[PDB]
Amino acid sequence: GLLDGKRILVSGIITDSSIAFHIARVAQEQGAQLVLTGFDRLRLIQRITDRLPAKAPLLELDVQNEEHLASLAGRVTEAIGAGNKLDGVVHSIGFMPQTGMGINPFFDAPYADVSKGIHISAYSYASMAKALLPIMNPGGSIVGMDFDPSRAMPAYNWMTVAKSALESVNRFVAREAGKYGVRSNLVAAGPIRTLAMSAIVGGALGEEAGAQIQLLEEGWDQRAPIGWNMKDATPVAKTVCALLSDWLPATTGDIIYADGGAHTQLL
Amino acid sequence: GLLDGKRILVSGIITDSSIAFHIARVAQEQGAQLVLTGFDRLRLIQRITDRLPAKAPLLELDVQNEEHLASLAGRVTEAIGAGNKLDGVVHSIGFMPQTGMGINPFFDAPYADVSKGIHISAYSYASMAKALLPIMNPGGSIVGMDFDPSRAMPAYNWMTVAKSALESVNRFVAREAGKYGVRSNLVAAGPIRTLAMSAIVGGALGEEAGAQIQLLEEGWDQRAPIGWNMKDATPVAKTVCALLSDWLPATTGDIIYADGGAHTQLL
Amino acid sequence: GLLDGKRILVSGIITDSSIAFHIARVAQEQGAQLVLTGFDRLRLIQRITDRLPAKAPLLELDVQNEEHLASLAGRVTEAIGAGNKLDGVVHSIGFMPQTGMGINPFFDAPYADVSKGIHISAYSYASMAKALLPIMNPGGSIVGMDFDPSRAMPAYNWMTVAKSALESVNRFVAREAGKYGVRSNLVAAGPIRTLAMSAIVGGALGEEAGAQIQLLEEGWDQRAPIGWNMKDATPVAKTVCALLSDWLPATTGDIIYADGGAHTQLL
Amino acid sequence: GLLDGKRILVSGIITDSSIAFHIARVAQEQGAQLVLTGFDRLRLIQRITDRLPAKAPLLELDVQNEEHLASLAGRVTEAIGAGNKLDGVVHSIGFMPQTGMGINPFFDAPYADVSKGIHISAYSYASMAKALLPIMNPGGSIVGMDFDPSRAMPAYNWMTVAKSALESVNRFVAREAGKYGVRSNLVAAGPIRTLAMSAIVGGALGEEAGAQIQLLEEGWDQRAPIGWNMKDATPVAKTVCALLSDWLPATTGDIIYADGGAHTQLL
Ligand SMILES: NC(=O)c1ccc[n+]([C@@H]2O[C@H](COP(=O)([O-])OP(=O)(O)OC[C@H]3O[C@@H](n4cnc5c(N)ncnc54)[C@H](O)[C@@H]3O)[C@@H](O)[C@H]2O)c1
Ligand SMILES: NC(=O)c1ccc[n+]([C@@H]2O[C@H](COP(=O)([O-])OP(=O)(O)OC[C@H]3O[C@@H](n4cnc5c(N)ncnc54)[C@H](O)[C@@H]3O)[C@@H](O)[C@H]2O)c1
Ligand SMILES: NC(=O)c1ccc[n+]([C@@H]2O[C@H](COP(=O)([O-])OP(=O)(O)OC[C@H]3O[C@@H](n4cnc5c(N)ncnc54)[C@H](O)[C@@H]3O)[C@@H](O)[C@H]2O)c1
Ligand SMILES: NC(=O)c1ccc[n+]([C@@H]2O[C@H](COP(=O)([O-])OP(=O)(O)OC[C@H]3O[C@@H](n4cnc5c(N)ncnc54)[C@H](O)[C@@H]3O)[C@@H](O)[C@H]2O)c1
Ligand SMILES: CCCCCCc1ccc(Oc2ccccc2C#N)c(O)c1
Ligand SMILES: CCCCCCc1ccc(Oc2ccccc2C#N)c(O)c1
Ligand SMILES: CCCCCCc1ccc(Oc2ccccc2C#N)c(O)c1
Ligand SMILES: CCCCCCc1ccc(Oc2ccccc2C#N)c(O)c1
Repeated sequence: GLLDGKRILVSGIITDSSIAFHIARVAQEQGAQLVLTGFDRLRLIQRITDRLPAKAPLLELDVQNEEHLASLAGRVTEAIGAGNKLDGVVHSIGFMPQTGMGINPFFDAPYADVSKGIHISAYSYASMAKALLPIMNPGGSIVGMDFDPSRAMPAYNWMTVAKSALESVNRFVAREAGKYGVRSNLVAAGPIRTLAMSAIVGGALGEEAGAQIQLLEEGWDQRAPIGWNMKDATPVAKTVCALLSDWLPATTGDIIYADGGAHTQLL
Repeated sequence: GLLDGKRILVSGIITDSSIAFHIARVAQEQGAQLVLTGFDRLRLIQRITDRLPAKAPLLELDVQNEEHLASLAGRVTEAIGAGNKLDGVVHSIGFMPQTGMGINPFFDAPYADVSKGIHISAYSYASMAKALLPIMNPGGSIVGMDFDPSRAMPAYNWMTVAKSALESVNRFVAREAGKYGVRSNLVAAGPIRTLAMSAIVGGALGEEAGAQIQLLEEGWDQRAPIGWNMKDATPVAKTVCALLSDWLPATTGDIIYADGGAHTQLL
Repeated sequence: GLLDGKRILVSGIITDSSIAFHIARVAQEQGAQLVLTGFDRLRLIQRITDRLPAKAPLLELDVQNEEHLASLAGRVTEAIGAGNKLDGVVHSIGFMPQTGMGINPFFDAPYADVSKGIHISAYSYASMAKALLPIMNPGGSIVGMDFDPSRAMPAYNWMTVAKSALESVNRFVAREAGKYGVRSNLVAAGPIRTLAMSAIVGGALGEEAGAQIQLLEEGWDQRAPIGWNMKDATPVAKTVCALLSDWLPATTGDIIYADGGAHTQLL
Repeated sequence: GLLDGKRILVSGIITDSSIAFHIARVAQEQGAQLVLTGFDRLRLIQRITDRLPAKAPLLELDVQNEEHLASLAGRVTEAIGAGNKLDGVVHSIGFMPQTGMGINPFFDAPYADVSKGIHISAYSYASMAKALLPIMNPGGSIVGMDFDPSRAMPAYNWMTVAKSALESVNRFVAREAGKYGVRSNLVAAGPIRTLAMSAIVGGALGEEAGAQIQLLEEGWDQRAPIGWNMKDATPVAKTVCALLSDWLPATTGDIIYADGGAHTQLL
């Protein structure tokens, strides 16, 4: 097993399409012992997490909630047992109010909405690192999920800004994590048919932004030298497990692109 | 005159060291007619703006204030006269609470503070574009001030994240501005001895972060193939005027580095 | 005049569509005194250079030719007069054998051909800097022409590799040039209908690479927030003159994108 | 074993410090069956390759030699047996004449020398891909070794240009490789004490370039959030094996930084 003997916390499962679900599945297949965290609808998440290869504790974590964050290391320790620490942490979380995305004009998003999006999508990467680094082993790994925001694009709007902020946060988390002998990296994935995406795609069913999204998806597979299948989160899940393993031990503050190589090609 | 006949709004003057003061000075020398905006201490700003080569209207603008933003185009029109529009807009504004910078630990900044910093330093670039694009001429230019956040560094901390967000915002502002035939770009300047910097440098007088800042300054001039003088904002002011002119007409969504070429050299 | 009183050498004129022709035209309109250099068909070039706003000396320069390079500073000095030096130098030169481009398979280009292309397109930027820096004034400017090679693309093939090398050469030329108080930068232009392009486009009239090139052109104007007109070299010529002026005095080793902002947008 | 059952060709072994030696060692520990290639001093290389965990065929390959390249797939097939194909290929090869590096002035390198360096260090990545892709399995992986050339630096000089070219070549190799279901990536390593480096460091023992190299090494470990040990090629070897494995299946045309995260930090 790639992750045999490792204890890994995975946030972000909401459906069986969640990138986090597939990260969790592949990690368990590779021998990892998981602790899962979920937001809002815990009973629902439990039903999904029951479909994984193996049992795992499920803890509540709303990254907006300072009490949840303050108690997290303690609750995790209770789950994995005193004297044990985490080897990995996966941040697979994001949010942006509907005003900040889709067909909504970029200029019409109130800062209150943008700020909430940045809180959950970017700042919380630092929040989770702050909470969990004190219970991580040397050689450990923190991984977050990114969508390449180096260029602007239709529809993604303020989430692009939140991802740009996340990339910057990741470089600073790496400075802190290094003191614990821990790496911090992001995986920039290509588009995957998840609940999050269905909210975006669904919000523009018939408008120009919806058409633009479909064009972006077609262009992605065309540009990717090895192609890109939006229906398959496995290549992304494997990439996250690679960073969680001991096989990328000199990479930190960085971004690994699991996108079919699309970002390396203009056309 | 490089900017002969152009009407240009300049935000961000607070002292005679302000990058905005030097942008304003050089622009007037090149024939521009200015409208200035100021925050908080208007009487003080007036005293400084009296030391410019020419007279210019001074309007109050707190970019946190939705009423100030909603009335800005109207107030500007009153200043420059009905039937007239702006050819340029300079955003030279930034803020980050003390908890988000200096020697303060990266993990100890409350999101309330980070959010305020991002509001003023990044979101407000979009706010100003939204307010002013309806009164800009085709061929016009919006310019904001940046500090290269591509890599993490000591002390700059959450302001780095705010600049990463600003770069992303600028790429989206360019999409909107293009509909008006208007360009949007940032100037990434090297370090300049201003009031803002004095707040940072001063906040660490004797701590490791203070030493790190001095090291960064020495490294900057060393790396710059043409050198770098932190005591001189003129090269930066000229670069902004270049983007405000008609001489970079095919550049938008972009970043021009006025940093002595330091970002192009490793050592 | 933007370049009033400046003495500027411009290489690369071959037809009235040459980017160099338009750089030369705009520079003269802005008061520059030019020295032109030409390759191979000097009588032909003379006929074109006669259509510029003002007269200018024309010197032969084959950048492959070590004797031409060794005598260049001397020949230029003879042209502009003893005691006078250059304020600017424009490298607007490129070449790649047909085996290295178009529909030709990437793997089928012999190194002898690739090497010749890199010699003329990249190494010669250093050659010209070496020859001319000893006769340049402090505050001077060297500018070369680039086509963004950060990502691979159809048809451009080995020329992309040559441009990647040129970008690297430019960063090293900046180190040397800085000793003379001289800047070195590239302008990355979007596609322009020139003789060079006609050789590429023409070499694939009816093949997949030809179709791919047309798609790239359509995508360019779509992505550019201010649009892109391939029939108009003026915005590019103005950008080069901006770098030749005193208005970008803190930029060196760098690349300015005159591409309608296309490189800042994914779609 | 990470690479259990995979057949992998590894070029570039010359001493027990060679990055390729450590790639080969770690790959064998992970169950790979290797084919090694060597240049010039085959008896010497044999003596070193005898110190690996397991036996492996050693074939002669001078990447300058068109006959060696034309016969390589045939010779490899003879080594691994008819009906068998390669799963991996490692390019760990570089060369630059002494005129192109060290204390030698950048402008004094003859193109004949630069061209030879680019041939071996960059073009040959395409040469090896061309020769070996016809005998690679789908899901296969080609990996080359890089040193981040995004910025100029002392001493590395024309090798920096060769690496910039290599990065561009890699993006085009990925386009070709994708047709075979094969990935192509580079690993950008931090500095490692090898024979190659000893040639550079040794060539400046007492000159400014030698001092600059020592400063670069100290700065590297300082900037790396997890530190950097130039005496240890293992983290780099593991990173290459990660790309050779099935665990980064959606990454191609790309660069993975095994540098302690140094390239993500300014200071
Ligand atoms: N689906 C894609 O195409 C794609 C591509 C690149 C990157 N990503 C990123 O991958 C990650 C997961 O996205 P996904 O596509 O699997 O979507 P998803 O809908 O399956 O999962 C997103 C998760 O965010 C969690 N979340 C939202 N608010 C939270 C809060 N206040 N506290 C704690 N958790 C909260 C949700 O509960 C949910 O489980 C995100 O960072 C996303 O931006 C997705
Ligand atoms: N000084 C440097 O080294 C340096 C380097 C690169 C970029 N910058 C950027 O240049 C710009 C100007 O900085 P400066 O160095 O001239 O500092 P400065 O102190 O001289 O000016 C900063 C301005 O921000 C304005 N501001 C703060 N909050 C505001 C609000 N709520 N509404 C409207 N205005 C507000 C201030 O009133 C002030 O005039 C900033 O974006 C800064 O980050 C500075
Ligand atoms: N046309 C575009 O779309 C475009 C876009 C971006 C960058 N560029 C670059 O702009 C520059 C000029 O290209 P252009 O489009 O105006 O093409 P052009 O055909 O009008 O000019 C190219 C020049 O290269 C010169 N040249 C070729 N070999 C030479 C040698 N051995 N010695 C001296 N000069 C030599 C030619 O004589 C010619 O004048 C090149 O570097 C090119 O790659 C062109
Ligand atoms: N050592 C470092 O610090 C470092 C850092 C980043 C990247 N790299 C890269 O790693 C790779 C290997 O370098 P290394 O440090 O292990 O040095 P090395 O001296 O141990 O190996 C370099 C190899 O190049 C081979 N080579 C040279 N000319 C050849 C030719 N004509 N045909 C076939 N092979 C030839 C040599 O025989 C040798 O085995 C290179 O691409 C190098 O640039 C090294
Ligand atoms: C123009 C867009 C086309 C391709 C989109 C790929 C993509 C899909 C879903 C993503 O997830 C979120 C998106 C927005 C808000 C919250 C989340 C979360 N969690 C993501 O980040 C990127
Ligand atoms: C590690 C740092 C060393 C060099 C710093 C250069 C620099 C100085 C001042 C700057 O201005 C601000 C900084 C923080 C918060 C608000 C503003 C404002 N306005 C800036 O953005 C960058
Ligand atoms: C896929 C391509 C589509 C757009 C191309 C834009 C473009 C056109 C012409 C160019 O000039 C050359 C090209 C090749 C060889 C020599 C020269 C020269 N001189 C260039 O560099 C870039
Ligand atoms: C300023 C430099 C300090 C750090 C250097 C790291 C480094 C060391 C050795 C390298 O290998 C070569 C270098 C030159 C020519 C051939 C090869 C080969 N093979 C390399 O690419 C990079």
